[PDB]
Amino acid sequence: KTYQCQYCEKRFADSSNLKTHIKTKHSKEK
Ligand SMILES: [Zn+2]
Repeated sequence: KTYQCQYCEKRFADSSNLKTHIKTKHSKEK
């Protein structure tokens, strides 16, 4: 129905939001 992350516990509304999320919060801890 919805998509979620596997690194942290955040949710997204499409697999587009998620696609960016990762290099926002999981950008090599920087
Ligand atoms: Zn995450």
